[PDB]
Amino acid sequence: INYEPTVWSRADALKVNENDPTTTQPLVSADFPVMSDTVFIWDTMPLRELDGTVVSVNGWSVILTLTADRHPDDPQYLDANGRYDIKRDWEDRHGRARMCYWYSRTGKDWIFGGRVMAEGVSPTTREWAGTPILLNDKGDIDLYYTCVTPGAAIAKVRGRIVTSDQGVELKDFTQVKKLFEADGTYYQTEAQNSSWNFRDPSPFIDPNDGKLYMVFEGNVAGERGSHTVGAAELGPVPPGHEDVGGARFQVGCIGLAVAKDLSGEEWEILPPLVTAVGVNDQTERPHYIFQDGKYYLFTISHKFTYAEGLEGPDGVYGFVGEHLFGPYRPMNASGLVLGNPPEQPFQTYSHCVMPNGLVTSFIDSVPTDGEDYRIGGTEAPTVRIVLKGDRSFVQEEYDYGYIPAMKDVQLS
Amino acid sequence: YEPTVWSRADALKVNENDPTTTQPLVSADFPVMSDTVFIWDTMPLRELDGTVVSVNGWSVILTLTADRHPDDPQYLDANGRYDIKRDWEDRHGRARMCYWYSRTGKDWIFGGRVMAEGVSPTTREWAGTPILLNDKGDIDLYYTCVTPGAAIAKVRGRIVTSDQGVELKDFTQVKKLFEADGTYYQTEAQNSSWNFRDPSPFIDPNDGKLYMVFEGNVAGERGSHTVGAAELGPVPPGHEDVGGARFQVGCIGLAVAKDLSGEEWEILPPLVTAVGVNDQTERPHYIFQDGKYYLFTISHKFTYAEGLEGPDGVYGFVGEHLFGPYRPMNASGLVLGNPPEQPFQTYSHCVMPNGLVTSFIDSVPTDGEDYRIGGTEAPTVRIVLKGDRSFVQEEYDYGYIPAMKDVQLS
Repeated sequence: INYEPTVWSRADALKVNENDPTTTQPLVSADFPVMSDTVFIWDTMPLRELDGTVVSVNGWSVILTLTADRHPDDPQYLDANGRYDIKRDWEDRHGRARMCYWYSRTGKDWIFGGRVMAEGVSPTTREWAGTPILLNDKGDIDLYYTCVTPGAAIAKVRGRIVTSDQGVELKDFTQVKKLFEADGTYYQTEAQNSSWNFRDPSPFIDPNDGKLYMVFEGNVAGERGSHTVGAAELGPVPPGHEDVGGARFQVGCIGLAVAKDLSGEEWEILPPLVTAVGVNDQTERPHYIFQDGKYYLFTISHKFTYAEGLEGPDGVYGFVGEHLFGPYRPMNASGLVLGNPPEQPFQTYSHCVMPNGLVTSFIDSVPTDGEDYRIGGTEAPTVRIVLKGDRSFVQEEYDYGYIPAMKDVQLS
Repeated sequence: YEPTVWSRADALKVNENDPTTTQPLVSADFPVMSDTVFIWDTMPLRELDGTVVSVNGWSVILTLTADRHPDDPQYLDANGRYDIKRDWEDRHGRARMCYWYSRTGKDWIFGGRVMAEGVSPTTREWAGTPILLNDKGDIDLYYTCVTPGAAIAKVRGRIVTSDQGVELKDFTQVKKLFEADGTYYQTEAQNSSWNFRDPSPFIDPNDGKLYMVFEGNVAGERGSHTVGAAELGPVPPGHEDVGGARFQVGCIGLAVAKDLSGEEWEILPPLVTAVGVNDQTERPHYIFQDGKYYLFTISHKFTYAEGLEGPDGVYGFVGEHLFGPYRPMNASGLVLGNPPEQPFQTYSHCVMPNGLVTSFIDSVPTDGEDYRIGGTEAPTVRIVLKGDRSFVQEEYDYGYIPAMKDVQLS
């Protein structure tokens, strides 16, 4: 299987408008509530089927979160005056990340369910994001996730959900199987770049050929600093935008893999679907909506992972087309689907666009009086978007962490 | 077929600050082509497939033209001050078609009036398209006769050339082809500011029939139109109020000819409508490229409805079928906008199939809070089209309109 990737060019990124009211996330309130005073949560992963549908089980909604403890009373984060450095505690989350689950009858007011896997089950101490798939009405679940440090592998672990009128348990996630890692020909490896990105599996059944595929975040293969920013990467920039500076250091891509069969036990990597060399280093958490005969491929990125000479917000970006292997076109012409507002540029991250149009994200940093800011580590308000052809439009907002079921599955 | 709606929600995506869709700045010291006439809307000689053509090596353009009056007491105050801005605003009622020619596609030589005074049924001769019909030099000039009423019309004539230049001759009998009907397009009785003008004929690349697009307004008594869900589109919270938007009712119209002679026309329903968005979708014209129909139209900042903001310049809609549906170029519709620091520098853009875009100079700011009037050609600029998007490229000299193909007369 061979196909050329869709290039997200610099010329495309010069169309990004951070001030478009149709593509701006609503402002998060400075007095947002926090789901936990003992843990931070961030990347949130709704339970779903391989076709994309977000599901409850026996009337319980279930989400997985990356989770790290809070350390307010810990001397290493306390200065001479006993002030707590929450910002540093929050920045330290990534090395402590573990998968936990939460549940609710209502799609909000989440009840903590605890760790998915016992400590030591994961091959790496870090357990980074992926997708929990409900496989059947017996309650079997495949959790696809990323094992990081040493190395980075996309992995899966099988377990089960059981419920009662009192709540949910996830059990028996006891054997992790690594599936694949970066190869060095299509996707950049650790030996080529110790800051390589390789993570966030999103598995699905393709609506057209019915095979099991996954997309994931990668980087375009090649030694750090070797990539070329040539015509394709620059695109048809206007006069005075020819200089790229050190843009060749930014090399994000959305990757694709295909399973040998529908069990998803053996995978083969395919070439990059969408590349952003010279544009942005991080095309994170890629995921699809299948709607109106089109593939809508969304990906999250940061203002500060852009190449020199470009400006855009943290938030959701997207590419659309009629065929799984492309070519794709940038949503809203620039690629930007939902950007943080410029007055609160880091208020939310790790958005997940669900097929009902609702978009969930977590709160990162919200400005407060005195040119300060508060840390979130909790769910943001959900907001709905509508897709129309190659364009999107932001609509109304919902409560914090609202993630309703699209379908309820009753267990056998 | 149902029209494509350009909605308010689409228009809220218009970005006046995008470097890929901004016209280059016009220099304060631009040259003027004539110190005796203003020119504005410029119409290159072309074939019915869109190709811009020279004839025996001569490029030819038509312009709307009006005299300048710098020594006329009606524009002069007691102190000798010349009200050029008023003279320029008064051009519309003095408009006549003239032609110009050049071996080089610039440094245009004045050819004079196309039609003798009195040939046109109306004194005003407003814009359209000159079509070179064959290698004998026959030409159909499609144009608009305005006041009283507004009719799309045509007049047949011919071009002859020599080593010394070009003549356009024998344009002596105008035939009116059609006017607004009142069910598809708005009429004078429904709105005395009705828009109905600017014919752009072409042979469709798919069915081989002769059609034309033109500027209209959606039919209905002034003030009666509804700005409902389709016109509003999926606006975000806080953008529900439309104020007086139902008074802005621009559309791009379509008509079809009985046969390839283009002597008898039937109107068809509007292709693209902008009720509640903008009153003026002017000079519609196509490029046929990459299996698509790119339909461009020019509009003004000051013809937008309340609650919307966009620049003077070129807008566009793209699709795969003549009858639609079409999608707005660059998501918002904007293709090339004037820069916000010189918002009225150019107008009446004509995108040619080689990507070059010609426009005229209107007003350019100068030293102080002052400005200069144009009435002369602006620098040509090239755009490139990529799917449903466009990107501005390099600029060329003032009024550069090179031929795509030369036709030797037999």
